[PDB]
Amino acid sequence: LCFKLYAKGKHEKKTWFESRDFCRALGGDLASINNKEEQQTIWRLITASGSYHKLFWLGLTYGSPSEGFTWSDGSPVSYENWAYGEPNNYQNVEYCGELKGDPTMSWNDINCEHLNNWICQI
Ligand SMILES: CO[C@H]1O[C@H](CO)[C@@H](O)[C@H](O)[C@H]1NC(C)=O
Ligand SMILES: [Ca+2]
Repeated sequence: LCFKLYAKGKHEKKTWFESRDFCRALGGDLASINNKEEQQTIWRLITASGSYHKLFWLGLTYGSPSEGFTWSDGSPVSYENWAYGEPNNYQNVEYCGELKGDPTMSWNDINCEHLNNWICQI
């Protein structure tokens, strides 16, 4: 699968659901990061674009209470790269996952209605 960053204007950021709909409209989905190689591919997209210091929606979304986090594309949640202390469901409203687009490439759970950049896979 091919990944593509979407870090548009400051008023072009999207909720998790709007970002998923955008990627699905292209025939793909929000990106799942399934291993270190896919993580490095995305990091290199960030360096190539110069889109540093940005947060991006990934396909991480909470399933049932039993399952916890899932990938929107159905991939197994095997590889994980949560930031230390995450996921923390801060204030009980954080059911989607974002990438901090810095060298750590770490994940954080946040409120799905937050406006973020996003990464598609196609
Ligand atoms: C203060 O909360 C923020 O930072 C913590 C980690 O310190 C994060 O866990 C938390 O998700 C994040 N919330 C938002 C809206 O970005
Ligand atoms: Ca969090």
